[PDB]
Amino acid sequence: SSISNLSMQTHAARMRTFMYWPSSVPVQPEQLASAGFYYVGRNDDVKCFCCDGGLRCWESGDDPWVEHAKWFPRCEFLIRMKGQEFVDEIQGRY
Ligand SMILES: CC[C@H](NC)C(=O)N[C@H](C(=O)N1C[C@H]2CCCN2C[C@H]1C(=O)N[C@@H]1CCOc2ccccc21)C1CCCCC1
Ligand SMILES: [Zn+2]
Repeated sequence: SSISNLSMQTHAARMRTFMYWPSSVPVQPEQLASAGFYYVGRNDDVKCFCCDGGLRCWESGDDPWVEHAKWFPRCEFLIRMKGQEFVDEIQGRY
């Protein structure tokens, strides 16, 4: 109900969106899909199925989980998978 994109709540559905993911991008679909993200079909742009947070310009060593907590800390999917303690840790850096 509060989920932004219901058709993207499964990991499998999120993985299917990466068919046209440019292989030049250093961050892999598995890492993104695990962290709630699916590809929206432009550039390297992804969104979270739950909170609708959008991220782009992925560089090597970027951790989608950490980016999720940094920019979109009140996402329910993030809080339930990784825990509020994790979200507080990341927020405590920046
Ligand atoms: C994702 C990790 C990446 N590491 C270099 C990163 O930090 N990306 C930033 C990023 O993705 N951001 C930045 C933060 C600052 C305030 C909120 N922003 C969220 C995110 C972003 O720019 N998202 C855009 C906003 C417009 O809507 C969409 C839609 C889909 C995908 C991305 C976005 C930003 C970096 C500078 C160049 C543009 C991208
Ligand atoms: Zn989210």
